[PDB]
Amino acid sequence: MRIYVLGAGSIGSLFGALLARAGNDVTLIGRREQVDAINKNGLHVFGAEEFTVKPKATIYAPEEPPDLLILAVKSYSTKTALEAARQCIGRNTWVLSIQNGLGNEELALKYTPNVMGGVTTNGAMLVEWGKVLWAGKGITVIGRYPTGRDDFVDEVASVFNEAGIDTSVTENAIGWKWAKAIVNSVINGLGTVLEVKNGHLKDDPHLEGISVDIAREGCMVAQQLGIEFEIHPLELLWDTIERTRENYNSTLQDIWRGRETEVDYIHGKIVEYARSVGMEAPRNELLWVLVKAKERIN
Amino acid sequence: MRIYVLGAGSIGSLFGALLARAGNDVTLIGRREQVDAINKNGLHVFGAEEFTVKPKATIYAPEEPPDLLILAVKSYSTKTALEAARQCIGRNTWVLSIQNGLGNEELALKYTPNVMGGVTTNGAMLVEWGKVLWAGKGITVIGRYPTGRDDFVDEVASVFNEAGIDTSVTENAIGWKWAKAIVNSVINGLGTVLEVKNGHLKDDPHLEGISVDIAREGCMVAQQLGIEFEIHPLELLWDTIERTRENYNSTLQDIWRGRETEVDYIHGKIVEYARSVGMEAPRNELLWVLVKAKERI
Ligand SMILES: NC(=O)c1ccc[n+]([C@@H]2O[C@H](COP(=O)([O-])OP(=O)(O)OC[C@H]3O[C@@H](n4cnc5c(N)ncnc54)[C@H](OP(=O)(O)O)[C@@H]3O)[C@@H](O)[C@H]2O)c1
Ligand SMILES: NC(=O)c1ccc[n+]([C@@H]2O[C@H](COP(=O)([O-])OP(=O)(O)OC[C@H]3O[C@@H](n4cnc5c(N)ncnc54)[C@H](OP(=O)(O)O)[C@@H]3O)[C@@H](O)[C@H]2O)c1
Repeated sequence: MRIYVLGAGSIGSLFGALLARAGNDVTLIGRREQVDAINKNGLHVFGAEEFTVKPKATIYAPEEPPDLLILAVKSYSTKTALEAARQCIGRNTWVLSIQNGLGNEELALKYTPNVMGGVTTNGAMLVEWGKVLWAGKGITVIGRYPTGRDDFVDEVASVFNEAGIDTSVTENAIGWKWAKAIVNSVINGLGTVLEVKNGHLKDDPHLEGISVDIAREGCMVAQQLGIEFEIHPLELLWDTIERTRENYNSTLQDIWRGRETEVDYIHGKIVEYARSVGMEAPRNELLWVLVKAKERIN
Repeated sequence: MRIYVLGAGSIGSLFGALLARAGNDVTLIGRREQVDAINKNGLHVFGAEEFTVKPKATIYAPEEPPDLLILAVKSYSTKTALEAARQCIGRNTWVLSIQNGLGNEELALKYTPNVMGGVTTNGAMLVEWGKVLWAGKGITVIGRYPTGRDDFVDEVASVFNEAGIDTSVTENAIGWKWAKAIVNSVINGLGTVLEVKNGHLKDDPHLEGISVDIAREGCMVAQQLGIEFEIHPLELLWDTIERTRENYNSTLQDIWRGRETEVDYIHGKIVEYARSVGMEAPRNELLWVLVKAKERI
């Protein structure tokens, strides 16, 4: 399958390399550092698995329409990225977002109805240009956005599974995006504010309870928007916490590296949609302000 | 006036020493290190003004009823303190609480109807046994709890004013306790969580806005309990913040020293009354949990 990965960062390089090993026509689109590093010494994956591939790398999305375009930039870069890559979106090109936060798929829908949403539990960290750490293996869930199904979605899931990417298909992708967003609101909120590992958030009974509170806030916001959940975000919350006990959340890491966070598209979007349906959602807003303010004092 | 000060800490030693200087019959009650320091070399005030007085000091409240008993312990000790000093509460003994948080005056009312609530903007810090730093001068507001007025309250205010304690009388003391409590919710919440100076909460526009949100949460909680405000708490909030820009809030200081905080009686009480009246205080609750989590870490 012809696959372009827009955003050759961590998870983009992971997915790109995994898809590259299987024999797929993979093109990575990213920074000039990443592109040069890959073009001269290849892309190296280490950790959960260790190998070296040589996918095509470039800073410009090729003017030749792929079968699949994977959005792998951070949420604050999506809209520009799409504009920078719209020349590659052909009539049958499907757009898959494996990003966190909300609104990415809706941004993708401005170019084509062929859009699918996705969430991955895989951990990836680009430690060096041309070098990515597969921190952990996890399940990936993709589906036609917002709901339903399509043969090509099944085919993408088949290519992924073949490629060693454990993938299942949902008919409620938007519910997964929102569930993941709520879990992320709790974890990337509290964990970042208190600067603790994820497991801590369940171990402290008060933190556990307030986690529950935040979660039901997000859930009520989602359900008033006519979004239901195949799997309730609390089960996904305690599961995710159980899988990442030894990990500091990605937002806290972003603050630590001096990087920009995605909370404008996590807590921010939840607050936005809440306001869009006449609600307010206090906890997500307070967490949003706190995290942004913490980021400001680098 | 005969005044026993229960809790010879910072503000207790400040008020106690000022009242002793004025010529009042003042007795300080606290931990012994303080008692021994005062009984052996006296009480030393430095900072805003500097002087030395030697009031009576003891660890147990004398069995002879004072005209006025001042609560200057931390909010988590009040109940206990009240039980340990209950023998001095006579028929004409008035109890004045200058503590932060809520419920102190209600705790005092279990011993006597002679209770007045008070809030002070004065800054005080016990740096050493027998020495207290007068960090800043501020107005003191007292009144018969919860509302109304009384001649002895006016008299206490007169004694305070003559003692160099800038003091005014209110007919809405509970409203003042709640205003100060809301302001403290905002400041000791945000300021402690982010580990920033008070002024910062206004320098960052976002922190300012969310401060407004928290403050009005507290205000709605206060409003369902039938409590109105003589002056709006938000005005008092920015007032306090500009007067204390270079200062880290008392809760953050406590956490830095590893001391216990009073947030159970600030955010905790607000949440408590909110749930008790069928409401929700999400911001105050979340801040409560965050701060309570931060002391352990
Ligand atoms: N990392 C993980 O393990 C993981 C796991 C699950 C989900 N996710 C989600 O996947 C998304 C990506 O995360 P990430 O960790 O991979 O961050 P990342 O390493 O920064 O990946 C984004 C890359 O895409 C680049 N980029 C942005 N706009 C571009 C454009 N028009 N053209 C080409 N490249 C562009 C970025 O460059 P610049 O930095 O210069 O903008 C960056 O190199 C996030 O939303 C994340 O929540 C990540
Ligand atoms: N510090 C200020 O500038 C200021 C200003 C306005 C309002 N306030 C409020 O006033 C209250 C206390 O302030 P603070 O700074 O003075 O605290 P503080 O320095 O800790 O003083 C409290 C003292 O009372 C002692 N104590 C507790 N129980 C006692 C008991 N039965 N008998 C005798 N002593 C007892 C405490 O001993 P232990 O520590 O061993 O328990 C402590 O020494 C708080 O509610 C505060 O919010 C303070």
